[PDB]
Amino acid sequence: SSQIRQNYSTEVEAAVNRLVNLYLRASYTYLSLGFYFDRDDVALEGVCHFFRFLAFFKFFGAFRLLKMQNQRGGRALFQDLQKPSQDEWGTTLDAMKAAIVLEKSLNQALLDLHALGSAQADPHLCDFLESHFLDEEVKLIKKMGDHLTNIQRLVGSQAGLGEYLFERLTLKH
Amino acid sequence: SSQIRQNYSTEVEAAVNRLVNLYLRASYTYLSLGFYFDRDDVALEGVCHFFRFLAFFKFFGAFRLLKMQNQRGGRALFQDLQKPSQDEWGTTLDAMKAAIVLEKSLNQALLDLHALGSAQADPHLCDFLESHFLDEEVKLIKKMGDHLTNIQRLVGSQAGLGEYLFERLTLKH
Amino acid sequence: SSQIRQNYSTEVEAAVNRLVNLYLRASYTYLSLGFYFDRDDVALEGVCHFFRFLAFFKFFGAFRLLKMQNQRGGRALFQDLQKPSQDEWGTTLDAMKAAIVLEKSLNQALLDLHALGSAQADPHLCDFLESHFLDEEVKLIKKMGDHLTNIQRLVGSQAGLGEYLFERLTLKH
Amino acid sequence: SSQIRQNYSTEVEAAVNRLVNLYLRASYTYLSLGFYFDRDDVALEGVCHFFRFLAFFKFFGAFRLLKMQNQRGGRALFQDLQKPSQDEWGTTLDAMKAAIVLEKSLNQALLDLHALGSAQADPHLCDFLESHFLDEEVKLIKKMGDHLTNIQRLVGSQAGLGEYLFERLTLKH
Amino acid sequence: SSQIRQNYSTEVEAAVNRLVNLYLRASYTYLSLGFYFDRDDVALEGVCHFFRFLAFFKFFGAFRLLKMQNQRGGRALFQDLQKPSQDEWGTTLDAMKAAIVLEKSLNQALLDLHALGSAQADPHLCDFLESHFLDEEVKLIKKMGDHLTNIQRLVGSQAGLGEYLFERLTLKH
Amino acid sequence: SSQIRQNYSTEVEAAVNRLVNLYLRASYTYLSLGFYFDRDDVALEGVCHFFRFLAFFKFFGAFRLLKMQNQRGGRALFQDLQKPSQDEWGTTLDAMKAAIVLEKSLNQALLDLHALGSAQADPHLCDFLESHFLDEEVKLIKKMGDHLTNIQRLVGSQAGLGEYLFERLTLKH
Ligand SMILES: CCN(CC)c1ccc2nc3c4ccccc4c(=O)cc-3oc2c1
Ligand SMILES: CCN(CC)c1ccc2nc3c4ccccc4c(=O)cc-3oc2c1
Ligand SMILES: CCN(CC)c1ccc2nc3c4ccccc4c(=O)cc-3oc2c1
Ligand SMILES: [Cl-]
Ligand SMILES: [Cl-]
Ligand SMILES: [Cl-]
Ligand SMILES: [Cl-]
Ligand SMILES: [Cl-]
Ligand SMILES: [Cl-]
Repeated sequence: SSQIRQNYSTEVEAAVNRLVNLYLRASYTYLSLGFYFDRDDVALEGVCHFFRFLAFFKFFGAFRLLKMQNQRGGRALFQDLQKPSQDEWGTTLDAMKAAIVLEKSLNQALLDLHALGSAQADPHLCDFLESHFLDEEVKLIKKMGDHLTNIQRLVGSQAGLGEYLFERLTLKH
Repeated sequence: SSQIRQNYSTEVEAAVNRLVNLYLRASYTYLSLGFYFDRDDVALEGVCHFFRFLAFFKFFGAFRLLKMQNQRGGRALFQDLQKPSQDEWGTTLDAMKAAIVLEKSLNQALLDLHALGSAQADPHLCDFLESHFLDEEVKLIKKMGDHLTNIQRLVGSQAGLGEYLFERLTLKH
Repeated sequence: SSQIRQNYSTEVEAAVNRLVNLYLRASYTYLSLGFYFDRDDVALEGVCHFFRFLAFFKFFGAFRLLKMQNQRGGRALFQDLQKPSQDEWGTTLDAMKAAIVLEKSLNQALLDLHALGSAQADPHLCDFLESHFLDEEVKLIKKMGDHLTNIQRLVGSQAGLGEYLFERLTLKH
Repeated sequence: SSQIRQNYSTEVEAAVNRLVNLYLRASYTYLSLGFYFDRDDVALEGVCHFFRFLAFFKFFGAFRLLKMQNQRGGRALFQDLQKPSQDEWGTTLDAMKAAIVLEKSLNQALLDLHALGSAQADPHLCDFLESHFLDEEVKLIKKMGDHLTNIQRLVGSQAGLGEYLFERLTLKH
Repeated sequence: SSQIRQNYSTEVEAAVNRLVNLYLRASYTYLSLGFYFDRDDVALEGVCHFFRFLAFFKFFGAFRLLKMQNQRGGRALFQDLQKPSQDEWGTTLDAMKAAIVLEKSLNQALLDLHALGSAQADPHLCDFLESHFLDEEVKLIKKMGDHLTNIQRLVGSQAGLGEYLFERLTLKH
Repeated sequence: SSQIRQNYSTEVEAAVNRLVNLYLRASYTYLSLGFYFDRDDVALEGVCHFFRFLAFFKFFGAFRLLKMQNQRGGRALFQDLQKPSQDEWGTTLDAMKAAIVLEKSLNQALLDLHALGSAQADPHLCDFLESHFLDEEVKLIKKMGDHLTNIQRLVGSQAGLGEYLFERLTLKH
């Protein structure tokens, strides 16, 4: 089979491939989010930049997973990448809500894979997730929650004003 | 006639002179826009600076056209320059709407001249427009559209507040 | 419809979206190629790096296309991204042959889009492709052809030796 | 009326607008002079540069006038800008003669406006002209007179030689 | 046939080879011009340097054409290079007239090749000429026209004096 | 005749012109060699660079000869330049064999011209060849012989491998 593979279950190997798919889909979703906010009829540069950065971060999560798959002697297998769930993403609030839903799903997939690794007595896998993914994910979700709260505080009765101010004064542009 | 002129039609020569007129008129329109926003009873420095910069950019478009006319062996001919269409330019929104109308007209004149050059098998003319004008124009129109959207989002029911905030937080001052 | 869109046909808009799909698929194909050559049982670092670089270049081609779609006032629409055509890519020769087939297909799609733009009298589109895509593509295809020739010269009767030497002495590692 | 305007007559306000028109026309005349000397069949780079510089200086005179109009609480009003008096400008001598005629007319307009300001007991206006215009104008006219004398000395019986030498050895290129 | 060639007609391939011949002949003509002006009985260093520089520029035009021929998968084919049309080149005026005739012929060959590329729907070829040749050629022809005018102005009745002065005060030495 | 010419025979003058022709032909031969090795179906960059460098060196030999012809008061006369002897140059071995044949012919022409100068008691000519040509030529021929030997050692029974290795490990790329 493999000359390096050791303590690396078929179940973990397949789950890692699934997780790569999920990260690449997330990157794709963020690519779509970023270009939507770049539209001339949306035009929220800070929001564009926030999601563009996340497209790159999620790609690099996939890349790290694939590197690890090879380091362990598993075989990368790629599947079709589903398009994002929407073509238009509504307001900054709508978009940030969709982003936290996405991130919570990615987090649950990380937790599930960690639990599989623990069941399989695969400490390298468990350490890998802990060291490179689980805290990054908690930090990201906390940032999105912070943003959601600030966006919600700004809606009030002048929604356009609040959306502009959030983009200008919170997000980097 | 001319010792350098080669593959440069009378039709293109005249159209280039017309286009110089249009760019100089545009520069004049932007000069008027800039000084209107500098009025003590208007007083939107960022808006002033935005249109002042465009007066200079449109002059330099004219200048480049005239340089090219001479490089090709055509003869610059100047006409009367019509004053701008308004003496007072209303709100930032009104002004940005008038600017995008102006830019779309300049863009259509560029496209028309490109089509004439293509019909006349004048690739130097076509390349010149492509390289120095067509993308600059698309970029400018996209920026104005972005601005229009942000200004429109800010009107809401507190128009003065939105006009101040746009000037302060989007435009450079 | 759109406040900026001008001289930008629905046919071009759709074709640009199709081309984005093709570039993202190409990026995905190169991602798979790169990780295959990173396998412990393949282990050709220079080949890995060559295809990894191309995954990034093709993503950035897609990104530029999407930026232009927005600059013109079109609407990015994303579709499902087909997985790559193979899970395992054979020898360096096999892989470089598959890469040139891919690149020739991307080149033909560029040429087709250029021809559509010309038919539609869309010089901005034509210039955009000429300036950012057509020469990059010719340069890439020429490099791949050079590589193919060198790989073919090295097969002889000691194929493993030739594959090692090409990776070590031509490709960057 | 105006919240800042003080000691600023309607007569001065209108005269300042007229003077802006005259400076912009002068800039236009110099633009035409500059491009005439850039013709391949004229080809006197130093002369081109001399008049090009004056086109920019006269624009900036207009700009300063418009800035002052706003500082005083007057209202900029723009009129049609007459094309220059000639399409072709003859020899360097002809051109320098036309330039000094133009400058003397601008100087007389400055003097007239100064006299109006003095009659109206408008010392800010009087100081403004004295500080930014009257000496600049005297210096420019003296330079042109110097040039005229040197050009006239060079005509003799070898006019082409003299025109070349003046361009090469006096004017900056 | 070729593993890289795509959208590159036999007609364009042959025309590119012809154009290489024309550029190399032009380089040869300029080599002869340069050494004629270096003769002890001609001795016009600035003129020598002007034509020497053009010999190098025309060689590099040929070189770029040959590089492109290979990038496209065509085959460079070289023919005999005709000697220049004269052994002695007369006055600076005669020489500059012969140079502009040469350049106009090269320009017409560029335009002809561009038209062939357009007819063949070869945008890479069209872009290549536009980007590297057509404007360089217009700029060169305009410079030569400028020079011709200055040389003609200097003939007058003291031709030797004018030829010396042009060499000393216009051309770089 | 000439105001500087002294001790410079018609026989030497003509022979120098012949030698210029031979150097320019050699430059042309090397230009063809260089672009052949740049072909996508040849693709030996080090070989390309070796012959390209020689095209430039042989041009500069011609240039020095023409400079000397003028320094002595002779008259440069150019003839038609024959195309190179082949359109395709075979293997690196074939090409290096053709290069040493060419160089030996150029060397014999140098020796013949030296012998003519000696017979004519023209020490300046003799010194010129000795100082700028004869040792450069011996050094070049020795380098080519070294290369030939190394290429021959590498043929063995795996000719493609040897051709690759020579290009990669001996020639500069
Ligand atoms: C599989 C197809 N997909 C998902 C849409 C890819 C493929 C490659 C990508 N490569 C990058 C990338 C590469 C280098 C530097 C920065 C970035 C980046 O910010 C985002 C990326 O996103 C990608 C998505
Ligand atoms: C009103 C139409 N007209 C008169 C023909 C203008 C408008 C704008 C101009 N802007 C410049 C300018 C702007 C920035 C930097 C340098 C220059 C310059 O050297 C000359 C100018 O000349 C102008 C004439
Ligand atoms: C007479 C037509 N032929 C022979 C094919 C020429 C003419 C001019 C050339 N000029 C150069 C040259 C010029 C400047 C810097 C580098 C180079 C060079 O590497 C090779 C050259 O090769 C030439 C051949
Ligand atoms: Cl499938
Ligand atoms: Cl009129
Ligand atoms: Cl779907
Ligand atoms: Cl009117
Ligand atoms: Cl022949
Ligand atoms: Cl002949």
